[PDB]
Amino acid sequence: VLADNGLCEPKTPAGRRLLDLLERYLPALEAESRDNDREATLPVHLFDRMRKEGVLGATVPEDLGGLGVHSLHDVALALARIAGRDAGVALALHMQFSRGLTLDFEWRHGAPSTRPLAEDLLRQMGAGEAVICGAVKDVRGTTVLTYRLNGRKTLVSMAGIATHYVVSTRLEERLAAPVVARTTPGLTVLDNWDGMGMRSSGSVDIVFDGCPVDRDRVLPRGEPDDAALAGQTVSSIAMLGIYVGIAEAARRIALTELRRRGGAPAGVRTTVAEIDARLFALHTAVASALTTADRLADDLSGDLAARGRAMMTPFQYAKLLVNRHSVGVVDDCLMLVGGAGYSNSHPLARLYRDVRAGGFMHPYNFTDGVDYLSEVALGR
Amino acid sequence: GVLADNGLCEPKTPAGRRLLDLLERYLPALEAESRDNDREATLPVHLFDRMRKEGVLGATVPEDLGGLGVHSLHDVALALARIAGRDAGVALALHMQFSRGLTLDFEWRHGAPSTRPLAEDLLRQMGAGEAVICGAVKDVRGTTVLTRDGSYRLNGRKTLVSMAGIATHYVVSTRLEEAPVRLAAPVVARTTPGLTVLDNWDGMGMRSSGSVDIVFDGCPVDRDRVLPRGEPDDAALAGQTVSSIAMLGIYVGIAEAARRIALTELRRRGGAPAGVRTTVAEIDARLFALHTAVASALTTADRLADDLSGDLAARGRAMMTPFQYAKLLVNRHSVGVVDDCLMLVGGAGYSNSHPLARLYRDVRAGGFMHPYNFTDGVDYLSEVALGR
Amino acid sequence: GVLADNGLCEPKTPAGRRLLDLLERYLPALEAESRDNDREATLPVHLFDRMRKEGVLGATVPEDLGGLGVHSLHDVALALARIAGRDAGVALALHMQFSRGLTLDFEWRHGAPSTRPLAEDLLRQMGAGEAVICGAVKDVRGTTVLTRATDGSYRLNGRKTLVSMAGIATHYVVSTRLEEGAPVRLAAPVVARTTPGLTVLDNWDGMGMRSSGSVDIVFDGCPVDRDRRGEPGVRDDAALAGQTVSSIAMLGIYVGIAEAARRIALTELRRRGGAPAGVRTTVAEIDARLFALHTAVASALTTADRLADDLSGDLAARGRAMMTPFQYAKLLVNRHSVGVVDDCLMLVGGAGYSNSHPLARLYRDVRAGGFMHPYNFTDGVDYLSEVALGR
Amino acid sequence: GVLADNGLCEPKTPAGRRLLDLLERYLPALEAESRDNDREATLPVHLFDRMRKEGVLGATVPEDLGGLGVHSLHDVALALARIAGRDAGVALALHMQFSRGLTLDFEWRHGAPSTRPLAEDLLRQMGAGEAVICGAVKDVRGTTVLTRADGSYRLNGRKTLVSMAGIATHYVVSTRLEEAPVRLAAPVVARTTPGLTVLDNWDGMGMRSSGSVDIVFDGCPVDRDRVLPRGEPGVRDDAALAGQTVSSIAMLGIYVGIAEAARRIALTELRRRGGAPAGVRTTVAEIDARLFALHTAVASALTTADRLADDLSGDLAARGRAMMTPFQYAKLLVNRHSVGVVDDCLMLVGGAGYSNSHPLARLYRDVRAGGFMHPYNFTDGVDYLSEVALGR
Ligand SMILES: Cc1cn([C@H]2C[C@H](O)[C@@H](COP(=O)(O)OP(=O)(O)O)O2)c(=O)[nH]c1=O
Ligand SMILES: Cc1cn([C@H]2C[C@H](O)[C@@H](COP(=O)(O)OP(=O)(O)O)O2)c(=O)[nH]c1=O
Ligand SMILES: Cc1cn([C@H]2C[C@H](O)[C@@H](COP(=O)(O)OP(=O)(O)O)O2)c(=O)[nH]c1=O
Ligand SMILES: Cc1cn([C@H]2C[C@H](O)[C@@H](COP(=O)(O)OP(=O)(O)O)O2)c(=O)[nH]c1=O
Repeated sequence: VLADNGLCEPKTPAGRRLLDLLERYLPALEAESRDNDREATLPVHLFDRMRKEGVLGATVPEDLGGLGVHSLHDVALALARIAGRDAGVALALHMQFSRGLTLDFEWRHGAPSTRPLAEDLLRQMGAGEAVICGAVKDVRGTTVLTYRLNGRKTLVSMAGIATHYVVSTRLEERLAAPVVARTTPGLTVLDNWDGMGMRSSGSVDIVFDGCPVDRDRVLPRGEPDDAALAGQTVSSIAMLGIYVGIAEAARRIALTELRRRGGAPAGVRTTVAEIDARLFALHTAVASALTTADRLADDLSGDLAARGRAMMTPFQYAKLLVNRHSVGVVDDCLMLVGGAGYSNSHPLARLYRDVRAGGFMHPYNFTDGVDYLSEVALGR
Repeated sequence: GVLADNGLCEPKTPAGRRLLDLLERYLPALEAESRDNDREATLPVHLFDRMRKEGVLGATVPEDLGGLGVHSLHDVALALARIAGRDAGVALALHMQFSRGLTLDFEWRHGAPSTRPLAEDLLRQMGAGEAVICGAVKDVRGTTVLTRDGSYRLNGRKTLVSMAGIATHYVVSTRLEEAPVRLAAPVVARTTPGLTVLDNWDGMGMRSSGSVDIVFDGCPVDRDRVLPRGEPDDAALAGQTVSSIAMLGIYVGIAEAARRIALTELRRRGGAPAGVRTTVAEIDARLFALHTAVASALTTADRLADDLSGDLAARGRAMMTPFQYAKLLVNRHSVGVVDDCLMLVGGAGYSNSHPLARLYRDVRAGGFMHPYNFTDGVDYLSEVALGR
Repeated sequence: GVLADNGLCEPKTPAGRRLLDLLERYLPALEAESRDNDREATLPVHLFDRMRKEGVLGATVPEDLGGLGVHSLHDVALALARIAGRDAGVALALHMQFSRGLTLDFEWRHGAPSTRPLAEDLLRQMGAGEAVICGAVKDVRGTTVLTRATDGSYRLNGRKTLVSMAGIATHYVVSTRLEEGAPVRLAAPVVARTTPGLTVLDNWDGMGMRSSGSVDIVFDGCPVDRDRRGEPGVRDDAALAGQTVSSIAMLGIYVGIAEAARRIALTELRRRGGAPAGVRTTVAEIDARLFALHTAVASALTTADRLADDLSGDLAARGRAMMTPFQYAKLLVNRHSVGVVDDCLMLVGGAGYSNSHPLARLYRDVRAGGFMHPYNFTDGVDYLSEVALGR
Repeated sequence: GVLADNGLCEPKTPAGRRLLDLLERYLPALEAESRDNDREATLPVHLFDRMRKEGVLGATVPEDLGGLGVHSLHDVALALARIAGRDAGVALALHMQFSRGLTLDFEWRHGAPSTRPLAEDLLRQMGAGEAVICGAVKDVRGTTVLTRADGSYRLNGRKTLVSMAGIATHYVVSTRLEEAPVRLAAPVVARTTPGLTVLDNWDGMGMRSSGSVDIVFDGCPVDRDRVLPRGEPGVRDDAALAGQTVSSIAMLGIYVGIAEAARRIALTELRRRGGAPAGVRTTVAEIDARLFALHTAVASALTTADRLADDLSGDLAARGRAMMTPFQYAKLLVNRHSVGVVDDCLMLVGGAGYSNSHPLARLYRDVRAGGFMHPYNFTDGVDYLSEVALGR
């Protein structure tokens, strides 16, 4: 299902390298796809190959040793290709990819003081040396920096083989994101990921129990604000490519199956057109919103608040559309293929479980999406 | 939960109610073993033994032949909903007993004269707890043939046979070969030589339903043990309804369960964001539609179930048509209710072990079941509307 | 049409069957006039006279007080469905008569001591074919208020809107606030056509239901004698009951409309021969939704009939018990009756887009259900969510 | 409106911008005349006269030939969106001119050698404001034939839903040609040809201002110098999908605009109305989401059409499909969601909008016309799209 202002071909030469680089892992990812789901395990042997070949440095700037992909359009594109084979992997890789871009931004436009830190991190990631995961969602109480760090985060995809965590916290005497090494004392990685889908993503819990952190590794974060919407967009929007990829994958499998099969009954034609029509909408909506985030990513010239809303609002329309239609496309695909797809090991079963992850992801889920977008529309 | 007048809320027959009362003592256990039974994808045998022994598996055996005399598809569907609200897999398995009682009963009272004694025998054994009978219907890897110097040979494979593990007999649909080709349903004992039951069940959901494969490799069958079945007719549609319609109960019960789980969760949080009110209304509206459309189709099937009196082809269409409309609605709205419940609860529901996960997964099974899936349903229903 | 076992298919009561048999002779005429009544947006008086004189408008008056004795919301809805298949705007007007029958009959048997004779009189006149009674419910241009003049007489001031069938009425039950002295209370005064200060406007221009004559009435200092209830902003759930009784049978109208759209499109499709892949899927989805509508509305009507004359339990719960099914049904009907009609029009194609085409009329008529109170979508969501959540 | 980056918000070409500015001056009158034109079902002749005399009916005529050189379907859709926000039937009528500019341009540059001088003539006449050309396409009461004698030409039949036919000076008539084997053709017939009758029978539920009347051709004399060639009947030719796109795709802007109008009216009303009940926030979010979809989806399909409009370099059957396919996904999405959005707006405003003279009533009636327009309605759309997908 081809689209023009679509998520179909890369916009930048850099991004184009990444897709070419990524081409060699597809047959592999596909090949292990089942076991990783069955066991809910991140494919480490594979992540090393890719780290060592400089995939994990994709969004790291040219100068600091990365491939210099600086386009969310292109990141999303790459995640879609992966997601079509293993979406939990895509979900894991996103953490790095986005981390590449969030860091680049701080390096150039952030607090005067924290540019060197960003630079180290970015340069490290470029060397194929750091694997970084933001750890955001607090569980059983909130997570506390006092420097000694105490707390527990949840669903940190890829923490299994991460070398450092960027950790959202409340600093106590306001807000901050200490960068904490894997090898730090009093840090634990839990083996508790039991997702219905996204299982190869290893979204495990992390415990901080009186962990050391030097001020040389603290990035500050405002106070416990519309301009922040921009960062929130930058860090999540390419995840939308994942679900588009899942949808395309379902479609391929079903079209293949239907083609070797018949024959085209009346139910089959209608549903196929329904599927391709949504797929088309998914591509154009997602690409539009990505175009917006990319255009504004590096433009701090205007009013920074309206700049924030300008990035989030489309992101949120797209997410609303994706969370509704990517699930529906997958469902209709499973329907067209039939019972064989119900078997848990079958690729559609995996895609059906995988695709349902998107709707809880923040910002925003359905409830909070409604709040935001109606407020945009109503003023009240 | 959501209330309807001609809904699936209350039993219509006193026999129906006795069953609901009997099933009540098992709900707590089904609920407790729900999770492990899901993880391991294992039928809960002990519980089946308890139910068998205590008389439940003979629920739809007429009171004269030693069963509980539930002759209502409506009340069976209702029973199935309740069970399905704690474990949809076991409901799917118990359906096999319940529908069998009813189809056998039809054969006992309305089938070919030679077939009746055999239907009587099977019914008595079910009522006595000595017969757990499954229908082996779906061919895999070739089709299944019975061949006839008088004596019978059975050769084939069947897939997705719920409860096949603890069954004592199977009723296997086949081609019969020598006349030209006729269809037939022999009753084949679990211990019949050449028969292998296969532990290959790994469904996304319905995992406790034990829907495994059976292989028949030169199995011997008696001439006095064959149930006769036409040839490869709209009058047959009636039978196709009796043996499946009650399953619509399973999904309504699933959606009822999801709705219970979510409301409890929202009542706990005492928010009421503007998305939450809209969804909850829309969920409840759909439940109301499911409840009424499914009961209506059930009521029609019960009314014609014992009425052989006009045109039999017409009678067939008249039972299958409402059945198919309700299935279509259930298959769309069941999943939709469950999805919206899951959305309302949020992330905790995506944990595979969580009850919503298990319902999200279980509820998707209905759309594949025949008669009919979406595509054949459309054909059937458009045919009934266009005459073409 | 489409065949549901507990659908809106056959009547549940003998008086119900009398009504259906009576309505037959008008079906040809309603159909014939349909296109003109629509184009002109004019209630067909000649026809209402026929029907008045032959006993129709007394359908829901009890047998004793000279009526047909129809007591079943099921059977009224059925009847409205039949009418609505030919002219929905007419069905809509008639509902005004039918519901009033039921509401008065309730008041007759169960209102306070003082009210029962007024009910009796009002029913008897309906029975004789002499009273034609309308509810004037919705305010426009401010609210409608009833006050005591300092001379002990009563004053009624305000404006009502969308009053179906008002133009040929002899009586209006007018919803007002009673303002005195005391706190504000609610009153439903009964006011004669000729009460001076009352004007029936000619201002009905709906995109559909054009034949329903839903005009405005001005109440310009209108006299009401000390003779002819509740309190505003006050949760009174037991009252939800009469609100159900007075509106639910309207759902039959939109079912009738969808059945018609279906019949029309199927006729065309058979006429057309070949059945393409989009047609089949659409036909199936149409019939399925039809199936849903028939069973959901029948279900809610059944609940209302079961409880209409049952006042034995907790009356607030009785109220909720009647409204909740009504409102599921209403939500489903307002989505799917519109849907089905659209699809019927899609199947038939360009010819149905011409304004005079019967499908254009049904496309327009069916859009009216969604606005009707109780409840439009937004209050529907508020009500049913409050029911589900407990707050 | 609701904002998308590659949405239908901004023009892409300088001619598109000049077209858009030129249109802002008619927007007030359109709006003022909106209710009358609808009630009476009358095409605003006068307003068309100003627009013709004033350069606008030749917007898509190239500059070299006297017009404004608007080459972009994206920009044409944009213009139609703007107009449709005030009066969709007027937008619908104008599209006859706009699309004719583009299609004639192609024939001028790429039709058969014998076609091009005829094309050039018609474009110059449009640019000069002397010609107003309608496509009379859809048959009613039999099919429409042009028979070739001595070599003279007679045209017999009926056309319908010829929007803007009443102020036309020429028609380009879809016909079967008989003699030589059975060809397809498009004779160019002048207003004042004998035997030609423009009826006044337009009674649409919506698009009431569009003047979509029937025409009757009764033994009409068409000269040999003036017959555009069109290929052959029944013969599947996917290259033809290119043209079929070019002459219809910009219509999609109308329903975007209509939906965007309903949204303006509803929000205004809700914002005036104060509080937000829990149903309102949700409907508002879904309205907005759907409009976001429609903008990006329609804009994508227009872009595709623009990229292929002049590039005839590969397989032309492939080119056609590459054009018709996104078109049809978009039409599918628009025919669904513009209708839904307008429904939901009308739900949000309440009973007032149910009054036939209310603007939302006009939009509700108007927006439903999209679903019937060919290519394709839903069923033909399903056939085409499933065929592209299954290869069968
Ligand atoms: C504002 C902005 C932030 N970001 C990133 C930088 C950080 O990694 C992250 C957090 O937002 P940031 O603006 O740095 O937080 P604060 O406002 O509290 O200082 O978002 C972008 O990538 N692009 C942007 O335009
Ligand atoms: C016709 C009919 C069949 N059946 C059952 C009996 C069989 O188990 C099954 C298939 O039988 P079928 O060959 O359709 O008809 P018959 O039972 O008369 O040979 O359906 C009913 O329960 N009710 C009915 O009305
Ligand atoms: C309570 C109730 C009222 N009604 C009718 C009678 C009246 O016309 C109307 C109002 O009833 P009532 O309970 O008297 O309330 P109020 O006079 O304050 O509006 O509803 C029923 O038909 N059935 C019922 O059970
Ligand atoms: C092939 C093609 C045709 N057209 C136009 C020119 C003519 O007005 C019209 C007829 O050309 P043709 O391709 O013969 O048929 P169709 O009407 O099916 O497209 O289509 C284009 O504008 N662009 C194109 O790429």
